[PDB]
Amino acid sequence: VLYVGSKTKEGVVHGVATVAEKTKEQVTNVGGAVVTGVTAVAQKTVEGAGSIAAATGFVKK
Amino acid sequence: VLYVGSKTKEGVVHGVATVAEKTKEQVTNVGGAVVTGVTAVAQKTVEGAGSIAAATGFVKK
Amino acid sequence: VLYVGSKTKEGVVHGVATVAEKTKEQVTNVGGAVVTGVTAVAQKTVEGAGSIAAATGFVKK
Amino acid sequence: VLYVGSKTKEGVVHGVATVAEKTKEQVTNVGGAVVTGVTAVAQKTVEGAGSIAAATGFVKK
Amino acid sequence: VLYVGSKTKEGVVHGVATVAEKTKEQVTNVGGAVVTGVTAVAQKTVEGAGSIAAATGFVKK
Amino acid sequence: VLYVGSKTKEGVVHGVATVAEKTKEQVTNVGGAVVTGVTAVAQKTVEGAGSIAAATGFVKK
Repeated sequence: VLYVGSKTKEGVVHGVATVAEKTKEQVTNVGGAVVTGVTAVAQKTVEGAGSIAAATGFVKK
Repeated sequence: VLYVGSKTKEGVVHGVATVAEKTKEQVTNVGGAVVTGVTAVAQKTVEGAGSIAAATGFVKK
Repeated sequence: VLYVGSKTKEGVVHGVATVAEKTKEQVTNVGGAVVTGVTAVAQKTVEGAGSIAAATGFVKK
Repeated sequence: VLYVGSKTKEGVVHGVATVAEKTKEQVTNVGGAVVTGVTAVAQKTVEGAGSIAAATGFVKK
Repeated sequence: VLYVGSKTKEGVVHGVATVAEKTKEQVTNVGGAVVTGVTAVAQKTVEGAGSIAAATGFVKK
Repeated sequence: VLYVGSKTKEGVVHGVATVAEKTKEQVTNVGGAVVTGVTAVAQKTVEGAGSIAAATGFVKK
């Protein structure tokens, strides 16, 4: 069981950002969900057998 | 079981961003769902046998 | 079971962005759903046998 | 079971954007559904045997 | 079972965009459905045996 | 079972866009359905044996 309630005058929200200037070889990486707001809720569940996930940047051989 | 309620005068929201200037070889990577708003809710469930996910940037052999 | 309710005077929302100037070799990558709004809700469920997902940027041999 | 309700005077929304200037070799990639609005709802279910999905940018041999 | 209800005086919405100037070799890619409006709803289901989906940008041999 | 209902005075909506100026070799790609309006609803189901779907940009052999 989960309950959320709110009352608000003003909200300003910035979730994720990146800046790169003049650089070489740069990575921004986030391995899960991104959830953003004046009210925000997130949930995840994992079960099963051998269930698998991944994320990756640059590769050079 | 989940309940949400909210009341607001004003809201401003910016979810995900990236700036790259003059650079070489740049990656922004996000491995799950993106959810953005004045009110936001997200849910995920995983089960089963051998169930598999992935994401990747540049590759060079 | 899920319930959402809201009341608002004003809302302004920007979900996902990318800016690249004068650069070489750039990637923006997102491995799931994108959901955006003044009210926003997202759900996913995964089961089965051998069920598989993927995403990828540039590749060079 | 899902219930949503909302009341709003004014709303402004931008889902996904991309800008590239004077650049070489740029990729914007999203591996799932894109949903945008003043009110937004999204749902997905995956089952079966060997069910598969994918997405890809530039490829060079 | 899904229920949605909403009331609004004024609404403005922009779904997906891409801008490219003087650039060379650019790709905007989305692997699923695109849904946009003042009220937006989406649903997807996948089952069966060996069922497959895909998407791709430029390819060069 | 799905239910949607709404009342609105004014609404403005733009679904998908692209701008390319002085550029060379550019691709915009969407692997699913496109739905746009003041109210928007979408549904898809996939089953069977060996069922296949696809989409692709420029190819050079």
